[PDB]
Amino acid sequence: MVVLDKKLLERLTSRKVPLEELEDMEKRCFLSTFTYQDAFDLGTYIRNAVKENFPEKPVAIDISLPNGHCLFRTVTYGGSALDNDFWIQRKKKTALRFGHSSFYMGCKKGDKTPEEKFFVDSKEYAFHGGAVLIQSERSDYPYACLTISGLKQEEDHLMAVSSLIAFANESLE
Amino acid sequence: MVVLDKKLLERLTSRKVPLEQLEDMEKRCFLSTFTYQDAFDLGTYIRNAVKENFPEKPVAIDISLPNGHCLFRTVTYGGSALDNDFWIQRKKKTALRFGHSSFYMGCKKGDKTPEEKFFVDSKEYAFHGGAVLIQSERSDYPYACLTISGLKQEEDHLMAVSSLIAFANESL
Amino acid sequence: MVVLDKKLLERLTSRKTPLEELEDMEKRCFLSTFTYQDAFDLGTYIRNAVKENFPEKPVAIDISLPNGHCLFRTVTYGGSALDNDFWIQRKKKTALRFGHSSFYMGCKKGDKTPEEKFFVDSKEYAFHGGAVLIQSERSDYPYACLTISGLKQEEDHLMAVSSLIAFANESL
Amino acid sequence: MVVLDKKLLERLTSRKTPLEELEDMEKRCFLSTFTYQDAFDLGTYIRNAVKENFPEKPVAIDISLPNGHCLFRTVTYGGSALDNDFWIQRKKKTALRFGHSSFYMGCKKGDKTPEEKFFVDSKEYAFHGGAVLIQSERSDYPYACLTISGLKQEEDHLMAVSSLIAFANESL
Amino acid sequence: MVVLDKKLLERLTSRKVPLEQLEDMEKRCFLSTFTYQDAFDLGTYIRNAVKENFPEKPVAIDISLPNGHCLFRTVTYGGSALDNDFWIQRKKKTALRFGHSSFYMGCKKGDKTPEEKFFVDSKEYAFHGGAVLIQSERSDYPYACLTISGLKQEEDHLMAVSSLIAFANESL
Amino acid sequence: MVVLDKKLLERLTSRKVPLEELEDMEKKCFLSTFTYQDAFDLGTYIKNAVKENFPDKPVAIDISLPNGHCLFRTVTYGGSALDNDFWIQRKKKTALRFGHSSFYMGCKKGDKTPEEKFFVDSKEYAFHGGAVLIQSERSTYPYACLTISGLKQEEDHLMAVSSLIAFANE
Amino acid sequence: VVLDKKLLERLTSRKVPLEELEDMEKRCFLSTFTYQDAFDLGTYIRNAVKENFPEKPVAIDISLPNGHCLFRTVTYGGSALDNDFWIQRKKKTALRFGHSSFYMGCKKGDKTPEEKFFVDSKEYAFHGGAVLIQSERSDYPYACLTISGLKQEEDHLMALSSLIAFANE
Amino acid sequence: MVVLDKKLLERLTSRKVPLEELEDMEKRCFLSTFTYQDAFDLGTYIRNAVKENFPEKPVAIDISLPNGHCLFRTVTYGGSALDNDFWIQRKKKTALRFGHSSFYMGCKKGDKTPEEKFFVDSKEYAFHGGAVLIQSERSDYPYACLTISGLKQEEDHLMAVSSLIAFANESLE
Amino acid sequence: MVVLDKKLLERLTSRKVPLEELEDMEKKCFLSTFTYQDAFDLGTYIKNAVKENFPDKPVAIDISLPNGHCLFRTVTYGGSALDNDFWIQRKKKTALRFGHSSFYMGCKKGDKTPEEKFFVDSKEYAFHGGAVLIQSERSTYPYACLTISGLKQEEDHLMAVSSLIAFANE
Amino acid sequence: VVLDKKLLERLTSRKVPLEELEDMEKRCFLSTFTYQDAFDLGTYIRNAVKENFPEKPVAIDISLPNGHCLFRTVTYGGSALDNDFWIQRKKKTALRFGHSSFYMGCKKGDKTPEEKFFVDSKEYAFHGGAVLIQSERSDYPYACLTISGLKQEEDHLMALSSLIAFANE
Repeated sequence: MVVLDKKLLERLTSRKVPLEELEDMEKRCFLSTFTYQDAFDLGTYIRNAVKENFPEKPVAIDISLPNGHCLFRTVTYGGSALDNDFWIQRKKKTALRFGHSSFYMGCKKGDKTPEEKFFVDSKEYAFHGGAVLIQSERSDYPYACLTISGLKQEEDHLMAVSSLIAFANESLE
Repeated sequence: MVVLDKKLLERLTSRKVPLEQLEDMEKRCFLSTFTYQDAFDLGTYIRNAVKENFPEKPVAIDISLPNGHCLFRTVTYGGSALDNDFWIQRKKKTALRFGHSSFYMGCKKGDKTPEEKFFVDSKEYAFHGGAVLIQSERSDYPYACLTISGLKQEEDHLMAVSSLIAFANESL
Repeated sequence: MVVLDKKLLERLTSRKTPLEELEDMEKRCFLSTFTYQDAFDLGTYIRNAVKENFPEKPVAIDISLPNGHCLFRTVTYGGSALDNDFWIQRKKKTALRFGHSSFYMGCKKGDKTPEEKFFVDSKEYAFHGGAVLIQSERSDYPYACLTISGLKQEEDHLMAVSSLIAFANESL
Repeated sequence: MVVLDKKLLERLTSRKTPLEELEDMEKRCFLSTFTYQDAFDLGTYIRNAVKENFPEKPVAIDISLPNGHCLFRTVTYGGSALDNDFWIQRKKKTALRFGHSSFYMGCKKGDKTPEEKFFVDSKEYAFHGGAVLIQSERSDYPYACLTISGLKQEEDHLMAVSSLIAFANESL
Repeated sequence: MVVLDKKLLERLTSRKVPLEQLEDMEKRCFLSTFTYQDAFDLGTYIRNAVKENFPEKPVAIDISLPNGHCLFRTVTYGGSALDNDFWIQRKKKTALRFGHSSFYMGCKKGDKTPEEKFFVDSKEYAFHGGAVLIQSERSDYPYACLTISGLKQEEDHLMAVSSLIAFANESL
Repeated sequence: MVVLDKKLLERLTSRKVPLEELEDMEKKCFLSTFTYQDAFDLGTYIKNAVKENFPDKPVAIDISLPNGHCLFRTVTYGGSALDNDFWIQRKKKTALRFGHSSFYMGCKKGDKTPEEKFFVDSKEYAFHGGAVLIQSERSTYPYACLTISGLKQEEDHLMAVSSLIAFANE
Repeated sequence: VVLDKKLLERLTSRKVPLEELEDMEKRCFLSTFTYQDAFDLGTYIRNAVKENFPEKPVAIDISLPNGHCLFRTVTYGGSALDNDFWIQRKKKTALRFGHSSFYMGCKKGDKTPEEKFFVDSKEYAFHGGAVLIQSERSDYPYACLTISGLKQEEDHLMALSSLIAFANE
Repeated sequence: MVVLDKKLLERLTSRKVPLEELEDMEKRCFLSTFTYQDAFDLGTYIRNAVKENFPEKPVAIDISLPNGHCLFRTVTYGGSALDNDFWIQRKKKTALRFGHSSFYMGCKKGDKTPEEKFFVDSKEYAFHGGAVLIQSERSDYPYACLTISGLKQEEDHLMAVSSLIAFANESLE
Repeated sequence: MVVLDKKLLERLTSRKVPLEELEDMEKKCFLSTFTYQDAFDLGTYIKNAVKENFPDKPVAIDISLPNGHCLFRTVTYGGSALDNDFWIQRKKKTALRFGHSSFYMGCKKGDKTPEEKFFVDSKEYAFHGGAVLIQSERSTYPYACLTISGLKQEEDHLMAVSSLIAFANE
Repeated sequence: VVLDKKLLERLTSRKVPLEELEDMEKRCFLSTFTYQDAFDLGTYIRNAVKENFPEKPVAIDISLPNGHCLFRTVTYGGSALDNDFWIQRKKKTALRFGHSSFYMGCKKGDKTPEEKFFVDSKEYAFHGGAVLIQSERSDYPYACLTISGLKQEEDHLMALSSLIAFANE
């Protein structure tokens, strides 16, 4: 069970969550162990949560390692399409490269475009919301990347972070 | 529940099995529906299957549309890796292009290089087995392609065909 | 022997038709039974249609699978050129990557460049009407794509959509 | 409603037909008046022909200009795949670059690799029968190309050649 | 003997001339034959023409098939250069693709970038004039393309159309 | 602090590749924590280590992360060249791409890499030794990759294996 | 090693003219440059950056003009692959153009690297932090030194200082 | 009027014209002036000669500068095809790159292939006969390259050289 | 031996680009013979020349042939960089591709090269000065190309023009 | 400068072992390397090659490890663009691998540059004639010197000698 804070959303949708706050949310998403089964569980957990909060809306979910090995992929409602896979690669590439969520990086972009800010092709990179690194307690560097696509940007980002914290907080057992 | 005919596996392993036989199995793997949910059901079904039959073998499972859109992906156990992804892409590519299992296609060709017989890169197309198209009842053209990787090629292929036909065989 | 609602064609040209209504029309373009023969019937059928409603106009008509395999291609009158082939590629490539027709996607774009909104090379992808997905009843995913080029963008779209829906009543 | 000389088809398969005789046959494949409508008539005509002489065989049939613009494409039966599209490309690309059919050029090659004799990427160019230039009376240079794929190489060639010559008598 | 209507040139220069006018001239440039010799005759004819009308202007003249095969090339005077070749390739490319003079195509589009209106590179396609297709009497599709370079674009185009029609106008 | 086992080096240097053993050696190389400081402490540790054992021979040490981010790079004497960069890159990519070390994978083949066995281009992927994955007690996937270049491939590998297991314990 | 806050602001304000920059830059050189020199140089810059910038992830690189990499390290957590891209893009500028990244950024002024200098922005950075290590007895650089993660002017000044400060041995 | 020495041919066709002899033929092909008109004249001269010696055989003739600017191109009998243009570029590239005729270089190849002898792609290069540099009295470096394609290799090479010497020897006026 | 004409340099350095004059200056640069020795004598001649006039400034001189074969290359002081290679390459390609010098062509444009005026990529082709075609009394096409880099573009061009006409006469 | 015909045959016969090669090679170095040094070196090698090889077109190149070209010339008529390709392909080997082209050719033995060393033959030559100019006071080369057109072993030996012979000034 995952609930999206609605005032945190819309305070995202309307901008003006400070970067240092965003980074604080992100750094809260970390896991103790990361196991092939962990990836499956978390992936399905997110899939269920998205189906719950957003019925009838198609969403693609991805968990991949920093080298690209894909562990989990699903599609939630089936209005999805190949373009989802492009967003997934594109957001994921940003998150893995810069070490922050792809929402955060869009925020640090503001206006001014990926090309002239970070000197990267925007066909390759995607500064919209859905990518969030899966952090590791004890590793200083991410286990993997979690990526959501097909909701409004702020939702993709908040679903990832929320699910990632909710999940991590059920290993309170 | 999916059990592999041990007879058929050893046959396949020895390349004992004629193309018209191959195609006949493959022509049997078909669904009347294929929704986004069918995808997820089918993928976890196989995931269970591979893990019951081959515990402690890391195996990669894909379901994609012919256009490349990935509906489902999973890893069956620890010790999977990149190059499971390459193999999945390379098998799938061969299967969707040629209209038969990547395994059938390896049966065809045998001992000639891919570059020689089909005029293809082989860094690009894989001719080992494990990629089985998902056929549609109402259409001459496949719904999707199911691709397994990480077992022996005859097993990646068998697991594919068996569980695909097993899954198809559950309906009311 | 099909008819284009002059009012509708106009309701498109001024972009007065909301997305959910475009999807309405589109979702209704689907067939039971897609085969090689349905492809050819549909193509001949649209060929004739366009020729009867647009007699001196050089139109290109294509039917292709989501993996790009081409079932049907023709030109209607004598003024077609290689550029049509590019338009068909570009239009079809959009319809398949995105859930919807190239016209629907043209609309979702507005005055922003494809590069800017959807982040694609516009040399690679078209946003102009005339590519329409052929839906499967009970599959969630399209059988194939239908693409028309050389009429006015709103006419390309509507001839495609009208033809599928009309062809769909070929039920005997 | 056309007929393949069983003896001739055999005289091809064993390569007993000298080049100048292949050119003989070929030089005789030509039309007065090439239009959009002749393209479609020729394509439908060959479609029917192949279907009547090869009923369960999945054949792809193409007509394209020398600049690549495609006038006609179809598949005959239900087993065609993207690989056919590649064969058509590759066969057609040879016929156009070189003065002659892809079969004629296959013959001129023998056991040498295309890379070795003609110095081309065989992934790019086919030497297998089934691409035949549509000649112009009084032009020195072909109207367009005709390509057939999916029969046996010698059958692909001969159906194309037989069809052009036979179609050519459509004179009224 | 080829004289340019000085009226028509100044018109063209001022973009005074409607597309249907343009196409009408262009539709008139056609041969009943086009042999290898026709090519050489036509090319030297133009070569003479450009050099009588524009002495001491270096001008490049091409005749190629739509497939890229060069039948004829010459340089009319000293001070020609590479980039005459680029211009020739770029004009020819536009013309063969779009089915009209490279000049017509520049009339169409005017003030929009090529990338904007036709979705093309423009390092690749040129929209200045001077490339005129050579039409065939018996065919909807062009024999070849004639391309001139090194004058004012309206002249490269005019010289092209005039001498093409003049040449066509000599027969017994 | 870390010492080679010349006997095992012998077994490596010819035939004893049983791969259960090579795997068992590799699964044995892991850290409980991985930090920026950890990567510098280890890279330094291995520098000193090869400078003791192989005093006069130029050798390159690198630790990077599965996504290619390079945390540490050094070299132990003059006469190292750009070709070391290519070796590191090349054998790292192998180790990162397959589940295993380079040299485990080299052992797993007596054939052409460029499309006999694994269908990858040899120019891109190196099947000699020197790349070893740093593992994670808590994860079934690796922290980073350690790669050494410029000794014999067996020695490149063993130093990597030995120094990792060493650094781990003490 | 500590950065002169006046200089650093002068850099930031872009009131330090090219000849001065050149002068500071021309001043960074060595008598010996060896495999060990490089280590000595690299480490020494590392704790320096740790000292002056305790919270900040920073990647430090010493490479030869042919690309062969002698030293690489990161000073703290929070480093990413984009650091590597900056090291490449800044260093490429210095080795190609004969001055520091910072220098060329000044010389660039408001214009785009494509329009001035005619190069790809994606491939060539002008932010400073790359500073050519120089040789006495030679007209041409030993190697390049590159620092990234400190924003712009302190990337450059930390580099230049610790080169001079190392050069007095 | 150009006559192909038949014993020189066939002593070409069968190999065993020494390289140093070939080079001697080649160095005989040079011009005093090279003018746009010269290119046209020589190009047509060759075209006529080929039509004479080889009626009914299609041959493509090319004269280009070392930077690639094409001055003359024709096609003799019209059985020609695009593949001619490929041979023309390919042979021409060899001649211009190595400074000898493309026949000579095929001879210096012998067996053993362009790839492992000269480290060049043979799709790009073409060590068959028809390319011959147009030399300059006083320039030490070629005016241009002359290229013939579509006869037997030795013929392409001998037609070029013969025509190039015949032509140069009519400026004996 | 060769001296600049600071007055013409003035006319160049701003407005006097009439192009008939620039062409007339260029047609004037030719040699009656061109040899391997000629190319070395000239390259040396120009080295000395700029070392006199512009004593302390780094400058690169190159003569190559229309097909890109490089006969002579030098540089006149320290502080020349790889970027000089790119300039030489870039402005040579322009001069070799169009009928004219770079700077004649630069004058012929107040617009974007990369596809406003000439449709070529600026990264590939340089429209500043310093490239001048060496001509041939006997041919309507050029022997080779002379290109100088590292002064102001006007000076790069004039040195090239002046030294060529000089070398020609004496 | 004149080539020892015994040595040259030893090179040709491939009886000179790597450590020896290294030794000759390690022996070629300089105290100063400047823009003028490079000219002095380059010209000096040119007449040398003219002397020992009066009929033979030969291209001589001095380049920095980043590719920046200080000296280029040809010694006679009969040069071609393929000389330039050899200069590139040989020099690329030397700068990448830390030894001479000739050296690496020996170390290559009968195997293909693809199968040993894992590189493109089209991009990397092993024929010798490229010889790294070395620095005293440094572990890493000043620049590369490359000679082409003399076949194989005399390309290499002319290079090595005239480096040593120049190094005694």
